[PDB]
Amino acid sequence: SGFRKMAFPSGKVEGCMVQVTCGTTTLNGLWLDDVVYCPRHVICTSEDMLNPNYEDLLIRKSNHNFLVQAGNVQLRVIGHSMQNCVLKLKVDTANPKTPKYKFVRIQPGQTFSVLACYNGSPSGVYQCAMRPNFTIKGSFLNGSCGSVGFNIDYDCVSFCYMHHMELPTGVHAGTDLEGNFYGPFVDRQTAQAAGTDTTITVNVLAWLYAAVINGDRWFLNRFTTTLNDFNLVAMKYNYEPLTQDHVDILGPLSAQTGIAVLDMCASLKELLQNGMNGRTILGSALLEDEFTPFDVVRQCS
Amino acid sequence: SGFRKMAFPSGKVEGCMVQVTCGTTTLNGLWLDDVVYCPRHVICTSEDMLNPNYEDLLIRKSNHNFLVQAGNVQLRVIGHSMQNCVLKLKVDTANPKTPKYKFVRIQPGQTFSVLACYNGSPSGVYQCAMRPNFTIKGSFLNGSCGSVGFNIDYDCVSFCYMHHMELPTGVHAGTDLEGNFYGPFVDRQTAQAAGTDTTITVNVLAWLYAAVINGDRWFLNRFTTTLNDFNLVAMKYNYEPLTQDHVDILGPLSAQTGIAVLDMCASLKELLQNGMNGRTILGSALLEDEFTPFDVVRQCS
Ligand SMILES: O=C(N[C@@H]1CN(C(=O)c2cccn3cncc23)CC[C@H]1c1ccccc1)c1ccc[nH]1
Ligand SMILES: O=C(N[C@@H]1CN(C(=O)c2cccn3cncc23)CC[C@H]1c1ccccc1)c1ccc[nH]1
Repeated sequence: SGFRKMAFPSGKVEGCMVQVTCGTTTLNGLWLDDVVYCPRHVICTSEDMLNPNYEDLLIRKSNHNFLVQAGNVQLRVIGHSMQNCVLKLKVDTANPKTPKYKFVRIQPGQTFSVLACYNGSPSGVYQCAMRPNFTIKGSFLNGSCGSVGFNIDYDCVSFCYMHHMELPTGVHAGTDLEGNFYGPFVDRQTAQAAGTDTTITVNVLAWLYAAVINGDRWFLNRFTTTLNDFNLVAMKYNYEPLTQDHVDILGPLSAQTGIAVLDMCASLKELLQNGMNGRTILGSALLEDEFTPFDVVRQCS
Repeated sequence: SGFRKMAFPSGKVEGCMVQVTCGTTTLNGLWLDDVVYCPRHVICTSEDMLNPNYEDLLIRKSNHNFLVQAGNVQLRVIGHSMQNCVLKLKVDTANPKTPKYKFVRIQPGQTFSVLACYNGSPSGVYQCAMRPNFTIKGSFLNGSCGSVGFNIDYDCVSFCYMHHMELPTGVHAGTDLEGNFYGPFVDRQTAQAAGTDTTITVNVLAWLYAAVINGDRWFLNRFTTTLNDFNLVAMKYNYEPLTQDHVDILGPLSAQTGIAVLDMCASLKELLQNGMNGRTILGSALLEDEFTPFDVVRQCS
């Protein structure tokens, strides 16, 4: 028993982290096989940053402008290329610690582990979610660009996030590992801001199932709701719409606990309308939305 | 910016986890050099468990009763010994992945990362604290005994916890790596329960400093308190006494933010007496006590 915010074991990703240096600018890169992947803004000066043309900036670089350090070993760059917002540096040595891996672009609502890194060196691991507004609420300082987010599927690391920037509200924006931003953001200094976020309803429902599995049952009731009447309440409280696909995904947890999805929806409706009244669920005094249905199943059973 | 519950990168500990089997009983062990460390209750049957004499139970075992598996490789046990509540199995192979390491027995209030394991295989990583009552609020299922808790100091892993049991309330009890329980607990099935816990005051104050560093400042006030008058309030709300040593430890954070420790104590006093009034701090609607002063410094700067 017990329920914690739990990251994946980070070892397999630790063995891929490198430092990439271009000039005075230094950040982290991901070394898989003979390629190192990093944010393309490593090639920029402060003057460039207002509106860079990256195609011009990279045209003016040679392989010898890129210093890659793996540990204490300097890796020699033998080719360079840009794919979207990521730079790919080909190196002369394949990483002997390369795990089995995939690159995946995730949907909003999906969770992942972040290995926060500075100068090629892992500092900490944490879980977060891709928010509906395509930011993440991470924990990142100066120097952390190029840190990655991942899930593990047995022995396969599925990389899903590379960190690029911090927005004015203190949340974070970045790309998939093929260099496409999540959201409307661009890799320049401009006026960009996060849009209005929503709560991830299917995840709240999953975590209420986690709570039941762990013995918190106070919020349950004898009532049910229709999906439409639930969705009407959800809209009012700035929650995402619940779909039949979500209802179907919550199937396993419904079966384990004995509580129908739309019966759990009536609990959530009551919690939204009334509050908790000073009580807690799983240690929380607010409704938590960064555990997926899969995360609950993973951890609880 | 941002502030998350953050574990240490777990790689160095992942390379030490093994499965230990004794009969039908299987659990996790920690392989460092040529020794594997695990909970001594691996030698018990269900019948024994009411009140085992472990000295008799181990006297009846040979080396060949212990199967250690590292990955797919079976490691051959060449000696066995008991130290307190841990079994030490000497194996014929030194672990080539052994990190630099220490064993440390921590004080209540200190935090650590847990690598939760099943059958020798890491499943997830999370942070927790040693509570004042000498339990931890972990996340552990059947099969997780022998999972360890640790801190990292540069490249040195300081192991501080080995998991042994779950108490009736769903919290967890275990030992240091020399096999001494934290708390009054014993490794048998008996009527034992967690005592009344308290909130770790110095850690709450650290996290309020984290909040200020990250821009949440709403809870601050123009007031101050004496240490004695603060301690009087702390007692009433079931908080641990704040010492001058704690005040001194909070020095760095006081200096960075400009807020005196006893001025921050007046904020906490006001929060205890009045509540948050529907506001949040760092995403939380309750006061968080599982970040130490060191953890804040680590993460924020
Ligand atoms: O995020 C911005 N700038 C970053 C700042 N930075 C950091 O490593 C960093 C600093 C401070 C907190 N952090 C948290 N994560 C990373 C950082 C170096 C890269 C730079 C950048 C360059 C080209 C394109 C995109 C971002 C920025 C500017 C205006 C709004 N945002
Ligand atoms: O924790 C108890 N028994 C454990 C149960 N167990 C597990 O791996 C485990 C099961 C279920 C949830 N978990 C969470 N962490 C581990 C587990 C095998 C070892 C056993 C044990 C044997 C000798 C001495 C101490 C504990 C127990 C009994 C009465 C109160 N507590």
